[PDB]
Amino acid sequence: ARKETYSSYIYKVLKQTHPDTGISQKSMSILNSFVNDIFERIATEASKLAAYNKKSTISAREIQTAVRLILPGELAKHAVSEGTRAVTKYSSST
DNA sequence: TCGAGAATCCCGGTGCCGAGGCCGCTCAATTGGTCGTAGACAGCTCTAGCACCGCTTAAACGCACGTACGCGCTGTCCCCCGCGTTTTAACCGCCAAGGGGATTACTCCCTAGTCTCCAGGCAC
Repeated sequence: ARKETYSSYIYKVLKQTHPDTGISQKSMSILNSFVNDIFERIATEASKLAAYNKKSTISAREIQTAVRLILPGELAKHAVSEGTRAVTKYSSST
């Protein structure tokens, strides 16, 4: 039995950015609630936008428009930068 | 003063464009035998709240200086406001080009299902 969390990945990216910093468990649960909340926000907005575009699939175009909707524009263009980086580094399926 | 004739108040007739009804219809609503799958109950434990109080213990209740300022009055002072006047572009009608919205669908391409092998992940 387990509960799905992202404390290991948060600690990994935090030590990757700055290894000389720590984080307690209460703030870890707060950030886990935060990432589940924004995942719920983006997923429901993408489902709304897919149902509005007469298309019952989820591509990356709806996610791009959804992160252009709810995120601010500097974070929106940084998010499309990170997303294009993720697709271009994932497409090399060798 | 009578009477005929013109003006007006009130009653009756008529456009008129939006609400209401209708024929044709055509891709969905109904029912169905089946079929993998949610799910409701139950032993059984285990685990989190509740009460009593052992033992302390800061903190609220409430009353007393005192002065800062909320409410009201008085004077100030000026800035939108009613109004007049001049300007001006909005609305409407109309002429005109054309450009994306809508609808059809096919190969292709990406996914549901399938089994198979392996590396993540909170617990010891």
